[PDB]
Amino acid sequence: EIGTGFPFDPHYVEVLGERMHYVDVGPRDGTPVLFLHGNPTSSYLWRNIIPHVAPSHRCIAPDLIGMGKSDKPDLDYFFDDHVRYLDAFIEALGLEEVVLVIHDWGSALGFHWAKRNPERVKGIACMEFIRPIPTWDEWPEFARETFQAFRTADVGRELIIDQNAFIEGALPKYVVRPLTEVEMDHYREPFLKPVDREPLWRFPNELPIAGEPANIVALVEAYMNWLHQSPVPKLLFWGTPGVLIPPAEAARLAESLPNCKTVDIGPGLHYLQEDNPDLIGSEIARWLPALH
Ligand SMILES: [Cl-]
Ligand SMILES: [Cl-]
Ligand SMILES: [Cl-]
Ligand SMILES: [Cl-]
Ligand SMILES: [Mg+2]
Ligand SMILES: [Mg+2]
Repeated sequence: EIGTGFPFDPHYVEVLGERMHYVDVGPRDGTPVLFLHGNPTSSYLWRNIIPHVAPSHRCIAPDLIGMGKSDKPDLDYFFDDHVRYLDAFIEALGLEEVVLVIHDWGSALGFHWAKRNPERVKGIACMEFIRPIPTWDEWPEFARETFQAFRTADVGRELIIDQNAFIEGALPKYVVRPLTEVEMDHYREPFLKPVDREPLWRFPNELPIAGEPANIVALVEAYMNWLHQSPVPKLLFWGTPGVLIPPAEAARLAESLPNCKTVDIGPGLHYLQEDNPDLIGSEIARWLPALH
């Protein structure tokens, strides 16, 4: 069975007046591997991947502001909020060079950080990452009505805030295998209080779909252009049918992105880490020393 435990000691750092939680395991020095979750997850998402990497490399996995075990400031939780807190987290830990391992909004954060700090990114492993979705036509049908409703005034907050639809609905609907109740309870814990679900609602409203919001579309286009022109080593995991990165997109990217390896994980929708963590972890571990 895929592991349900979270056997990592909590670490905390004060960031912009707020405490942020992170995992910090493996060697205490050397290039760290920075794992960035997205919506509506936490460092828990990486629990079965980190043990493959920690034998060789320091592993750092923060909980984004307002998520996981991190503090809950009264923010609007726009992408720019997350940018500010993650930038300040990285500086608070004194990180210099990093390897990024990124997913969903963690990928938007990671790629955006890399474009702005290109000399400090030694490699990027990514999966089910955020790219511009030019039309609803390209958003897979099985999840389209949901995300459209998430992005609709009043309806979206009833679903995500009042009814916890991101946790109880979208999350398990984006894993091919069934999540267990222990796993669901780990994902539920930060969000037992409805008001605390603001990040979960703002995130889908930030997705670059059909040209809006235009500032996020621009930001994401900018880092995708950066990624097409960067020689940084890249490792792209993909599943079938996928969500953000369908198989045909993964194959196009394998050709268009420089120095890119693609790994097929088999069945997968969005949270690929919950369907095939062993292959993702073992392949990252095999790939890291090649960043040499
Ligand atoms: Cl596992
Ligand atoms: Cl546990
Ligand atoms: Cl609203
Ligand atoms: Cl398959
Ligand atoms: Mg404070
Ligand atoms: Mg809207």
